[PDB]
Amino acid sequence: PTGLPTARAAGCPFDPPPGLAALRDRAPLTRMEFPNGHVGWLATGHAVVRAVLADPRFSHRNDRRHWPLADIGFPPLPGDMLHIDPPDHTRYRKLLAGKFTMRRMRRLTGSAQEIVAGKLDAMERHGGPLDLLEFFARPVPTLMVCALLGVPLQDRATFHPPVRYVEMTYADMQEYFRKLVAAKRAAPADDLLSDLTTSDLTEDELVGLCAVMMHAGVDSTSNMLALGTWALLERPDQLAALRERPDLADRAVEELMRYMSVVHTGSRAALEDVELAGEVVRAGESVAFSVQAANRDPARFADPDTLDIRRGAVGHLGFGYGVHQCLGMQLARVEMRVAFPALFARFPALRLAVPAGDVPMRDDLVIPYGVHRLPVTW
Ligand SMILES: COC(=O)[C@@H]1[C@H](O)[C@H](C)[C@H](O)[C@H](C)/C=C\C=C(/C)C(=O)Nc2c(C)c(OC(C)=O)c3c(c(OC)c(C)c(O)c3c2O)C(=O)/C(C)=C/[C@@](C)(O)[C@H](O)[C@@H](C)[C@H]1O
Ligand code: HEM
Repeated sequence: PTGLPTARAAGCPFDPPPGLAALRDRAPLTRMEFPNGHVGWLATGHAVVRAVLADPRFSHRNDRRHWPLADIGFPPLPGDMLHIDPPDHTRYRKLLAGKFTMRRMRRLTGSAQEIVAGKLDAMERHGGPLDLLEFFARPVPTLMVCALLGVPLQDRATFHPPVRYVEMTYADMQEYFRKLVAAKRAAPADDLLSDLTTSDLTEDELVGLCAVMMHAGVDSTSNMLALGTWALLERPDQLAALRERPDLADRAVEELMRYMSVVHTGSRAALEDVELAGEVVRAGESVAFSVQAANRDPARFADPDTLDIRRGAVGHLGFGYGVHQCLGMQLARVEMRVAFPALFARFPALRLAVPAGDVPMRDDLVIPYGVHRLPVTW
């Protein structure tokens, strides 16, 4: 009977739309009308959302679900494993999961802390004020995906706007990665893309997969680095605790993932009738889910609307859940674990260069949430 609330509070940009807590505490699963007229369901409770994401009877195909954020299509792009179901998804997942484990991703930790070091150096020499996104938040995960895939160092400039060129199309990236894949076959190296030439993926799938990680691996990470930096500098008591015991960095990253929930909303479709939250999801119904409302669910988190890096543990749904749970989540953890304490160790008095109310937020219906830039100075 109700639509999806998407409007934030004007001076509370880190927090979910207020209308979600009213629908959730009324009912963690409720009826929802989608932008195209589909009468479906909205899941806001943490337990209900988690059951939605883990059940094998739910589909993420774009020809099965309805998009809850706006009215709209597309073809399942080559290398898009997120909007396909098992066993098609499973083939990607087994091929890739053992390559993204936390063991193999810590083994890029030094590369991460040198990428961060290089950009922290460029920030200082340029001087403040500057845009953190252009200078740090976007470069750092861009070069991490490059270092993960074995992009040649002389080639990385083409992939992000000059720290101070026209943004490559999704077709440009493919034509480049075709060229790069062919070079990896004749000369493999110690990187993910070299290993994957000997796999079952066609040229189309693997090339498409590379172009997806260049966007999927950057956008949400960059906005986490931006929003989390913005949140940490407002809370110098949090910074002092991270400064004192720096091993709180791991807890601090998780709590920021839970607080921000940049991938704020999604939906799945019922492949079959599924009983969920005491009530039956008809087959063919879409169940939209709010990650951000589930990460502020007081059923799961005490004082959930409070940012506190001391408690930050796992259980949040910021990386998703189930079979589609973020493949790059251990890589992203290594980046933020290195980047957040490194920023403030180098710039302890880092702070916004404009009033917080002047920070340009991304549109309510965009995925992921975040900022278009973040002027900072020190
Ligand atoms: C072109 O879409 C956009 O411009 C997005 C934007 O929100 C606009 C305003 C709008 O919503 C969109 C047009 C409308 C309907 C979208 C529908 C039905 C859909 O299927 N959604 C998507 C699509 C198409 C995705 O992309 C792939 C290839 O699967 C991804 C995705 C993710 O990373 C693993 C997600 C965590 C994720 O959740 C989604 C997602 O939900 C990616 O792999 C990449 C590469 C994502 C991205 C960096 O490119 C941006 O996040 C990107 C998705 C967004 O900027
Ligand atoms: C803070 C950083 C990140 C966040 C918040 C994030 C968020 C997410 C979320 C929520 C999903 C699941 C969406 C759903 O279930 O509908 C997802 C899936 C995915 N992410 Fe990310 N992500 C991050 C970093 C990365 C990185 C760095 C990479 C690449 C190296 C990556 C690649 C992927 C892939 C491939 C999937 C699909 C996995 C599958 O379908 O099995 N992500 N991400």
